[PDB]
Amino acid sequence: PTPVEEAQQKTIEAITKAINYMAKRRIGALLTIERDTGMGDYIETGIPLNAKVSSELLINIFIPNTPLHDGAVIMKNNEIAAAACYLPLSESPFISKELGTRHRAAVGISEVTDSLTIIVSEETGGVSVAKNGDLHRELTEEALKEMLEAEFK
Amino acid sequence: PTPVEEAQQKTIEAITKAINYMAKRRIGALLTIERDTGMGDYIETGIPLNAKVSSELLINIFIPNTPLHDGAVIMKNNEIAAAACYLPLSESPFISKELGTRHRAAVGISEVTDSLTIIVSEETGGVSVAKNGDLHRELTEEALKEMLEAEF
Ligand SMILES: O=C1CCc2ccccc2N1
Ligand SMILES: O=C1CCc2ccccc2N1
Ligand SMILES: [Mg+2]
Repeated sequence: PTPVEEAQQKTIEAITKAINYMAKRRIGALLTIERDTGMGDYIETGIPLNAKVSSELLINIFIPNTPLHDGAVIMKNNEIAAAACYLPLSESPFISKELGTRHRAAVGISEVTDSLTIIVSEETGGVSVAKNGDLHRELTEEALKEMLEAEFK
Repeated sequence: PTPVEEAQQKTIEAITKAINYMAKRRIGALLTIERDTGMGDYIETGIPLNAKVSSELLINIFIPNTPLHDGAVIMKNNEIAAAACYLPLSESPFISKELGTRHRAAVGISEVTDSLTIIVSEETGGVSVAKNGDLHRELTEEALKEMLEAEF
């Protein structure tokens, strides 16, 4: 592997480890990975971090009833750009009706960007991904990893 | 004021807001501010963040029973360099016997650096500072802010 490839895999591993912990504890989480469409306008609504990715920091951000847990983490250029960011709520009538604003925010940003958003449900610990206006629900660890690898390829 | 001075004031405001929040809730915390003696050896023992300072991130770091809460946060200027860092434990006999490892780690790093370390006690909520081998306990909000402003 090359340095860039090793860094991308390290980030994927850090994300999957954090998602796994939050799924087990049913910690709600919203993590958007910026791609070609710039999301500076949304990054600026949150608390600036520009931090190195780690599973530890991702977990610490989303602990319930803490300053940073409300809103989205947005990643950009292999860093955590900001936390507690606003994302637009989808008005799509085709999202499962049992899901709340976290999933609607993920779908909403995916309607106006090429980003990939990961959601952990606080009700079930289920893991889903929003891209292109669609929500892919009930993902296994292997399925999330495949989506992250496809996105970065 | 220069941009450097304004940035320093924002970082002091972030630190004091976080310390005040944690003291009221008995959230133990250990926060070392690097000065002219470089702390790279200790930064490298923790989880790298290299993050912009905010009161929110400082609070989130120290929440009990989380990955980042055990060990020291080390700050470099206006960044949180790393969390969950090792610091050496002082053997000074002038550390109150009831105090635990966070206070002994703070005095310990203060004996081999010119850093300023802030400690929040999870037992009492008391705020203390270690500097040059001495621990100063039970600081008021005003006293802590004045110490930080004097440190910059
Ligand atoms: O209030 C709280 C604090 C801690 C926590 C951890 C994991 C899931 C839910 C909670 N709720
Ligand atoms: O992406 C992921 C992360 C790990 C995980 C654990 C348990 C159920 C589903 C998942 N999916
Ligand atoms: Mg006194």
